[PDB]
This record gives sequence, structure tokens and C-alpha cells, in this order.
Amino acid sequence: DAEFRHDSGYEVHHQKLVFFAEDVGSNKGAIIGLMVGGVV
Amino acid sequence: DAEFRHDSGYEVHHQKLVFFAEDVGSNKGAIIGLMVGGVV
Amino acid sequence: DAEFRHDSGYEVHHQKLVFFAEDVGSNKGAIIGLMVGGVV
Amino acid sequence: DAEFRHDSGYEVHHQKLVFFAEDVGSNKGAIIGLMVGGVV
Amino acid sequence: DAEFRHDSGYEVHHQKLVFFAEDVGSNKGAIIGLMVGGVV
Amino acid sequence: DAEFRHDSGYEVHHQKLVFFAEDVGSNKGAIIGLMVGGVV
Amino acid sequence: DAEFRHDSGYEVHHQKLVFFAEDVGSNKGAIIGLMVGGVV
Amino acid sequence: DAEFRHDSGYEVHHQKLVFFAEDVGSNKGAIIGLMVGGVV
Amino acid sequence: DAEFRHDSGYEVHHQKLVFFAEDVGSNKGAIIGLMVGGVV
Amino acid sequence: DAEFRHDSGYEVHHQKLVFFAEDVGSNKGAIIGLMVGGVV
Amino acid sequence: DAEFRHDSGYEVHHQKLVFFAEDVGSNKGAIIGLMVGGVV
Amino acid sequence: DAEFRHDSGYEVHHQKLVFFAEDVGSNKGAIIGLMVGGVV
Repeated sequence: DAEFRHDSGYEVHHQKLVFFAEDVGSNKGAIIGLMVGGVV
Repeated sequence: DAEFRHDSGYEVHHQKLVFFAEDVGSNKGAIIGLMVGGVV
Repeated sequence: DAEFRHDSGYEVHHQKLVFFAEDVGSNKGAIIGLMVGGVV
Repeated sequence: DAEFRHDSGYEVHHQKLVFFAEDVGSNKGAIIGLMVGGVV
Repeated sequence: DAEFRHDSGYEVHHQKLVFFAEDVGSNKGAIIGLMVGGVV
Repeated sequence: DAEFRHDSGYEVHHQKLVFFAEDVGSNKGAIIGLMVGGVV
Repeated sequence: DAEFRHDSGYEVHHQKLVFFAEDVGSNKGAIIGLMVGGVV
Repeated sequence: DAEFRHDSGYEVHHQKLVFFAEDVGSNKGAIIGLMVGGVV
Repeated sequence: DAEFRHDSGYEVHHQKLVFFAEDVGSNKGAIIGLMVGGVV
Repeated sequence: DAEFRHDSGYEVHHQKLVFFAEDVGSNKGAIIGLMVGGVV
Repeated sequence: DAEFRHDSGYEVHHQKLVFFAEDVGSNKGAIIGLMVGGVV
Repeated sequence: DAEFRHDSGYEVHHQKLVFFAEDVGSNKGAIIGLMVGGVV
């Protein structure tokens, strides 16, 4: 879920950088050992 | 869940940088060992 | 959950930097060993 | 949960910096060993 | 939970800096060993 | 839980700085070893 | 680079857990923009 | 590079778990833009 | 770089847990923008 | 760089726990914008 | 850089806990904006 | 940089706890904006 925009007019550089990001690692869930339980 | 915008008009540099981010590590869940319990 | 905006008009530099962020580490959950308990 | 805005008109520098952030470390949960207890 | 705004008109510098933040360390929870107790 | 605003009109400097923050260290919870007790 | 051993003789439980690990996140390198420099 | 061993004799449980691991994320290298530099 | 050993003889429990770890987050390197400099 | 050992003879419990660790957060490097400087 | 040892003979409990650790937060480096300077 | 040892012979308890640690927060470096200066 994301929307990215790059818009420019008159831009002068030698060295310009732009960077976006959200996530690089896990988010949920690795293991379960159980006998009773409701979960999502 | 994110919305990013870069908009510019008259910009002059030698070296310009822009950077966004939210997350790099885990968020939830690594392990469970249980006998009784309701969870999410 | 985030909304980021960069908007500019007349900007002059040699060296300009902008940076945003929220999170880099864990948020919840590493382990449980239990016999009785309701949890979320 | 966050909303960030950068808006400018007439800005002159050699060196300008802007930085935001909320979190870099954990927030909750590392371990539990128990026999009886309700938790969240 | 946060809302950040940077808005400016006529600004002149050589060196200008702005910085916000809330948190860098833990907030809650490292360990428990118990026999009886209700917790959150 | 926070709301930050930076708004300016006619500002002239060589060197201007602004900084906000709330927290850098822990807030609660490191360990418990108990036999009987209700807690939060 | 690792060596793990689990060796046991007479062991009695209902619930026994063992866990090892080293790394879950990055170690090095995300980006570079440069004009002059020796690096590794 | 790893060596793992599980060896057991007389073991009694209802629920026993064993887990090893080293790595789940990147280790090196994402991008470079340069004009001069020795690297590895 | 690690060496882990679990060795036991006569052990009696209901609930026994063992856990090791070194690292979960980054170690080095996120970005550079430079004009002159030797680095590692 | 680490060496961990668990060795035991005659041990009796209901609930025994052991835990080691070194690191969970970053160690070095987030960003640089410079014009002249030697670094490591 | 660490060496951990747990060795025991005749040990009797209901509830025994052992815990080691060194670090959970950052160690060095968040940002730099400079024009001249040697650094490490 | 650390060396930890736990060694015991004849030990009797109901509830015994041992805990070591060095660091939980930052050590160095958050930001710099400068025009001239040698640093480490």
C-alpha cells in the first residue's frame, strides 16, 4: 500500500539523490507450539 | 500504508539528498510454548 | 500509517538534506512459556 | 501513525538540514515464564 | 501518534537545522518469572 | 502522543537551530520473580 | 561460522524448549554516492 | 559454515521443541554510485 | 563466529527454557553523500 | 564473536530459565553529507 | 566479544533464573553535515 | 568485551536469581553541523 511521486521543474546539481522505503525485515509469525488457544 | 510526494520548482545545488523510511526490523511474533491461552 | 510531503519553491543551496523515519527495531513479541493465561 | 510536511517558499542557504523520527528500539515483549496469570 | 509540520516563508541562512524525535529506547517488558499474578 | 509545529515568516540568521524530544531511555519493566501478587 | 550441540541423558519434562540464533537483520551496505574515496 | 547435532538418550515429554538459526536478512551490498574509489 | 553447547545429565522439570542470541538489528552502513574522503 | 556453554549434572526444578544475548540494535553508521574529511 | 559459561552440580529449586546481556541500543553514528573535518 | 561465569556446587533454593548487564542506551554520536573542525 503506497503511492510515490517525483516531479520537478528547474533543477541543477552535480550530485542529487532521492530514496524511499518502508520495510526490509519480517513482520509477523515465526513459530507456535500450543495445546489450547485462539489466535489470529 | 504510506503516501510520499516530492515536488519542486526552482532548486539549485551541488549536493542534495532526500530520504524517507518507516521500518527495518521485525514487528511481531517470534515463538510461543503454552498450555492454555487466548491470543491475537 | 504515514503521509510524507516535500514541496518547495525557490531554494538555493550547496548542501541540503532532509530525512524522515519512524522505526528500526522490533515492536512486540519475543517468546512465551506459560501454563495458564489470556493474552493479546 | 504519523503525518509529516515540509513546505517552503524563499529559502537561501549553504547548508540546511531537517530531520524527524519517532522510534529506534523495542517497544514491548521479551519473555515470560509463568504458571498463572492474565496478561495483555 | 504524531503530527509534524515545517512551513516557512522568507528564510535566509548559511546553516540552519531542525530536529524532532520522541523515543530511542525500550518502553516495556523484559522478563517475568512468576507463580501467581494478574498482569497487563 | 505529540504534535509539533514550526511556522515562520521573516527570519534572518547565519546559524539557527531548533530541537524537540521527549524520551531516550526505558519507561517500565525489567524483571520480576514472585510467588504471589497482582500487578499491572 | 557456528557450531551447535544438543546432548542429553536422563531428561523429564512436560514442556521444554531450546533456542539459538545469531542474526536477523542486515549487516552492511545500503548506498553510496561519492566523488572521491577509498572504501572496503 | 555450520555443524548441528541433536543426540539424546532417555527423554520424556508432552511438548518439546528445539530450534536453531543464523540469518534471515541481507548481509552486504545494495547500491553504489561513484566516480573514484577502490572497494571490496 | 559462535560456538554453542547444551549438555546435561539428570534433569527434572515441568517447564525448562534455554535461549541464546547475539544480534537482531543492523551493524553498519546506511548511506553516504560526499565529495572527498577515505573510508572503510 | 562468542562462546556459550550450558553444562549441568543433578538439577531439579519446576521452572528453570536461562538466557544470554549481546545486541539488538544498530552499532554504527546512519548517514553522512560532507565536503572534506577522512573517516573510518 | 564475549564468553559465557553455565556449569552446575547439585542444584535444587522450584524457580531459578539466570540472565546475561551487554547491549540493546545504538553505539555510534547518526548523522553528519560538515564542510571540513577529519573524523573516525 | 566481557567474560561471564556461573559455577556452583551444592545449592538449595526455592527462588534464586542471577543477572548481569552492561549497556542499554546509546554511547556516542547523534548529529553534527559544522563549518571547520577536526573530530574523532
